[PDB]
Amino acid sequence: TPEMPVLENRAAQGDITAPGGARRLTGDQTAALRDSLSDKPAKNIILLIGDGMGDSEITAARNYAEGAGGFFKGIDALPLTGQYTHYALNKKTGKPDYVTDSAASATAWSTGVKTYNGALGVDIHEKDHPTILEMAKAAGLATGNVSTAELQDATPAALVAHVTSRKCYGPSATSEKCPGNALEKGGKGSITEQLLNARADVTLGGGAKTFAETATAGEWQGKTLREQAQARGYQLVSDAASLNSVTEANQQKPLLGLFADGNMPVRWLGPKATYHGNIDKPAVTCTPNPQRNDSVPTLAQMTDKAIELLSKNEKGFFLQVEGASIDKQDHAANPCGQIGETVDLDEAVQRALEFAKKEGNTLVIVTADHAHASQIVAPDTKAPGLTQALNTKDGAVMVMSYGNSEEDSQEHTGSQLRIAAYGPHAANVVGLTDQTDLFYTMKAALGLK
Amino acid sequence: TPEMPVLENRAAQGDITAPGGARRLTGDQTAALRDSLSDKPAKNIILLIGDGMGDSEITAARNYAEGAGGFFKGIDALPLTGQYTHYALNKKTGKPDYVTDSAASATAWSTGVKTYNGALGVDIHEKDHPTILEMAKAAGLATGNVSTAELQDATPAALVAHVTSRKCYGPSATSEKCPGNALEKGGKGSITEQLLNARADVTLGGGAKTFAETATAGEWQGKTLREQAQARGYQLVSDAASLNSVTEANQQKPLLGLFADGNMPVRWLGPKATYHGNIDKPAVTCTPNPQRNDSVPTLAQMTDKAIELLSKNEKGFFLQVEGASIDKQDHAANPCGQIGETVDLDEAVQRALEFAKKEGNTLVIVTADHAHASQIVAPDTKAPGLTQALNTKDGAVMVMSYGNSEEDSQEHTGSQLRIAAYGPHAANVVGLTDQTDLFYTMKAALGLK
Ligand SMILES: [Mg+2]
Ligand SMILES: [Mg+2]
Ligand SMILES: [Zn+2]
Ligand SMILES: [Zn+2]
Ligand SMILES: [Zn+2]
Ligand SMILES: [Zn+2]
Repeated sequence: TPEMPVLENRAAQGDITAPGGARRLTGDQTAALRDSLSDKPAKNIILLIGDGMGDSEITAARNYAEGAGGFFKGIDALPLTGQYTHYALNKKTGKPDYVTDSAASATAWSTGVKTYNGALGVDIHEKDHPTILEMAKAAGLATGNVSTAELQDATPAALVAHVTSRKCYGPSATSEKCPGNALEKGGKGSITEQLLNARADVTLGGGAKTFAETATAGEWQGKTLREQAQARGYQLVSDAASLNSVTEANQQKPLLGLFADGNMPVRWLGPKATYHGNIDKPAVTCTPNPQRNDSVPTLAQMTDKAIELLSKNEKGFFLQVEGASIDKQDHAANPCGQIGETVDLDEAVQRALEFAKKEGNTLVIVTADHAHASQIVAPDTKAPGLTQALNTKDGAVMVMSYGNSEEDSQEHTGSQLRIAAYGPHAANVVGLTDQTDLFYTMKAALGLK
Repeated sequence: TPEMPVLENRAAQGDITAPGGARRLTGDQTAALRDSLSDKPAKNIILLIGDGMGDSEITAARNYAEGAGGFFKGIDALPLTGQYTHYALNKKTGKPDYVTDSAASATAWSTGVKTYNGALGVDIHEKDHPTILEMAKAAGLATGNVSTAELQDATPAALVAHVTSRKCYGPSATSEKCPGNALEKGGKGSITEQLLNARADVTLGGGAKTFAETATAGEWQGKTLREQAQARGYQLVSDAASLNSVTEANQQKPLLGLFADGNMPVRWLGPKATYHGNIDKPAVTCTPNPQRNDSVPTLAQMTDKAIELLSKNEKGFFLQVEGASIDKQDHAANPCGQIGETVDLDEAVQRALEFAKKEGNTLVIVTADHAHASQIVAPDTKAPGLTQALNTKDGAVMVMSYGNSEEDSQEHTGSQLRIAAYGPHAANVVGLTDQTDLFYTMKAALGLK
């Protein structure tokens, strides 16, 4: 019994050139929205973050993959929607820094405190604040942490580690960039060491590389972090078959999936955007990346297995899933990698909704940490930045532009962006809210102290 | 009691550097949302359009005027929000054209049919479709059309005109660019001539210039459009005191206010953005326009005046208010003008909401016709385009970048964007919708046949 409805189909209902044909609605939505409102407790929370997936990115991706009048069966199917602010702070002044990085933002929703760009799980005075994940676990809930990036990257790291700089991946960088956190200096350790201490039930992503580092102190000095993980009782999996093999994941036997040395392979290949690329160069059709792999689980497969594993815990679970590479390909000004990552996220959202619809007590939230550079501009545009023309599903040309930096990497932007949710407590994302409100929304939905 | 609540306080709750200090919400919003939902018929509708007012635009303006943690008492106060799509169509192919102009988008909300860039009140086969304004009149409702641009501009023109080119301001341009619409060649006439026929109860904006033009055919041949107007019973006003004097406006004595020759003056002045301005030039503090005049009514006063007059109508009213210059100052790469026109619209929204709170049967809508170029970037950004650093209310620097055009005009972008609403039938803007759905929601809310 699907008590709470998801939006089944908001594509254009007919011929886009005729009166009414471009409509996404088929009648009045009052009753359906009323039906979507419940203040019942949530047993579970599934948080889905598209890194750098602002409104522009969602739009670009839908145009390409589904057509202008198409509809993301995952992404767009959430019925309660609003916009949220993600500004960070200046460490020195305490004033807003209008354009956050991935670390400050993730700290925001995972602790409820704003912070400076580059920080993870600490405020501007460098104090540690518990994360929603540490809280959930303290409360007896099963916990999951899933990303396509290296596990040390800002997004997934924010839930498990509190370091003064997001660069502090392992022992080596930590000694140098985060002296105060360094193990050998009496600190809590590097991001990777804290991730191992945090012990979520399920952790799946890339970044095996840093696991080859050896600890500088403590019980496992001299051994590699990979070796400490095994010594600590973690089940290590490194390919989709092994992941599929897992039947249990808990505090006694927690799961650690390391599927790449660095970030996981992107879904789609395309050339990088160029100066006047839309005028000089022919239109691009994105193509599947041969290195993607059958041996490499996709995001939706990771999401599906975590939910399976976590759903066995009777008090409920907290799960965050990251579509990491949307931001990474947006910095690289690679349309194809970018949109291909958003499609990949949409598949993961679909798995989360199928579960929640059935369960009836699951709040699913889909948003981004911040906005990014990409823009959709007219086909004959002559822009100072990098552009590329792409052939969409509609059989038309869309041009994408990246013109926010002369430097090599395209930059984040400060615009407020879409947050959407489904399930109990979802009402709290409607309207204008702040990214820190999301921590409180989650805490409250879960009934956490 | 205003059963229908408006968001009263969505500003950050306390000290932004402390846990929970940046929250916008005071508690759970489920109940409040339940209470904002009604399927009752709307008696009145007030549609407020910020031209080019995408999420980026709202964010920049809020940051500057209200601070990062601030809140627009009008714009941000609408409780039901979503994101809508505004793509246009390619005239030849009927395939989507991902980035719309102001005419195609206005046509979409005003008629319910997608069209080509440059079309007003016609579809891709150059055929006329009735507009919401036309239909409301036909039904006996009072009608209003207000804007700070030239009244012949795309936005206001779309409610009252059907021309193949938005450039067809008057007889002269019409005979040249829209022959088929030319009064002489048997057409409905130029935009201004059709505006005179549509006979809205209240029409307020700029564009006096074109009214000096003389009619080439019809009953008022050889007379200027101004004479034709007074000749057809319009009550002409050209200033605030004249405007204030009006005690009635109706089909018998319709009101026509021409407050300026071209566009009404912008609120705020500032320098244009320049290459490396955030680096090479000092941060800018916007200056009030000394020449904006006490003799020229502000958008909010026109708004307040239109409601008083239209509201005398017992059957109900439809009203359209445009903050036209956000878009034009976005094109001009002028942060101060762009932001100033957003603050200006916010004051108009407040007026609409105040009336709506009290009346109880008013559906109020706030959106934009498409997205724009401006982006909020990091202070030390080195961008290939035009930039400016600004000093905000927080006492920090915000940087704005315009980098999607090498030409002297910064372009529109195709991102989906916020649409927000308050009152009866407002659920219809929640989630993902298309700009065409807005026509259908308004028509059904009012019960127009
Ligand atoms: Mg990330
Ligand atoms: Mg306009
Ligand atoms: Zn990020
Ligand atoms: Zn990034
Ligand atoms: Zn426009
Ligand atoms: Zn424009």
